[PDB]
Amino acid sequence: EDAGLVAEAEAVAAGWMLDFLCLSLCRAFRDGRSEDFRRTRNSAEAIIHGLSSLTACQLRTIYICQFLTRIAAGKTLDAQFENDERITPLESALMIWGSIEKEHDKLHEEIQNLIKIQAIAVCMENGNFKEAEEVFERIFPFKSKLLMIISQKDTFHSFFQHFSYNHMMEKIKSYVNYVLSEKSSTFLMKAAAKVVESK
Amino acid sequence: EDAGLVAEAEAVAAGWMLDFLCLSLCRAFRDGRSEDFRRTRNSAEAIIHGLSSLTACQLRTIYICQFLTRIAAGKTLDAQFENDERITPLESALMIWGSIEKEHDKLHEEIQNLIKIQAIAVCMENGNFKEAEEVFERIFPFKSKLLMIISQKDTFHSFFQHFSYNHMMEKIKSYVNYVLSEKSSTFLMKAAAKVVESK
Ligand SMILES: O=S1(=O)CCCN1Cc1cccc(F)c1
Ligand SMILES: O=S1(=O)CCCN1Cc1cccc(F)c1
Repeated sequence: EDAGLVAEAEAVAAGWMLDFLCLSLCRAFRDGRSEDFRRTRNSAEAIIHGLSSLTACQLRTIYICQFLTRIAAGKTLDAQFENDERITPLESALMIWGSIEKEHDKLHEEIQNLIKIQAIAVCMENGNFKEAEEVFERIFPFKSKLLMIISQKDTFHSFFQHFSYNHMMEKIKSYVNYVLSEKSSTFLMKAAAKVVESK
Repeated sequence: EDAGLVAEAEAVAAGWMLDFLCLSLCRAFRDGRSEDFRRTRNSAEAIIHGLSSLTACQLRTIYICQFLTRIAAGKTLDAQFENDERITPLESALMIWGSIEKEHDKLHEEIQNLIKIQAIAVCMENGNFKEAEEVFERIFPFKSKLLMIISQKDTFHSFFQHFSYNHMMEKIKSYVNYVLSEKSSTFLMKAAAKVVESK
């Protein structure tokens, strides 16, 4: 048995599992299946540990997984993340979004700006207004207006209703649909669908 | 898009990933690649969470993974396991070994008896003789002899040298070779090897 060739076959299969789990993560995020998203996320994270060298395409795939993971935890309150990252899940999603090797088109700016406002608004929704001000300081006349809204706990201001959570999710979901179409034809899902269609 | 058929394709692919990760877990255990075993174990555990209904063959596969996992942690000292299971990894491997749907042949008895003695000997090797006596009580003139050996801290007694750790590992490795031959032809590894052979 050639250990080198076995390790190569295992790397090929890890690459296939990564695409399959990204495809599944995208669908669960689109569908709102939280528990399924959490399980697929755990599987993708474990499979990714089995890879030590990634191609440009594989790096793009893992960063999309990390990005959707932070967006899904935007409203969740976990100190462990605040202990290590020292920022909020949505601020962490913003850092990933701005460094993915992808086109900075109109949809990229829309998603970026919605995450920027929602990183502040989710803290206000949770009643943590000191945190909302800290998030504002780390990200940013516009600044004066936005700071007055936070100071006045004006959570339901028309600005927040235009730059809403639902609007952020809809725009991110539209981007996820493009990822889903690109990967819908990857090896593992395509072979899995052919078995189900044969039955 | 039919959600039911997509979920079925995902179940088919989870089944393939399970066989692939079992195959990889078996090879890492056989080869002594500890870090690779730990990563494959984490991947198999995550993939298994994505399955809610398992066939008789799939249950056999997950129990082989659990069995090898306990054997690998036989000498490791972790209270969390002792907190939940309240037993030692090797006693836990013994419970799994005796309930896998498999033939109770000569090799099954050999492995069982080697695990039984090694669950005691690994505690003596770690200097925990009170624990070795507690393990002995939970598992078991033979008992009087074995208890005298533990009481006298006679770790290197000829009985322990015949029922050694190395002998336990060699017998378990021979069983793992049979598992490896049965699964060496599963879909994911077979398709992965064909890609590497083509290059
Ligand atoms: O980025 S992380 O903080 C590293 C620990 C898991 N986090 C999210 C994640 C989800 C899915 C795949 C992945 F590589 C990473
Ligand atoms: O049996 S456990 O205590 C459940 C938590 C993980 N443990 C070992 C394991 C390894 C690999 C696959 C599996 F299903 C289980």
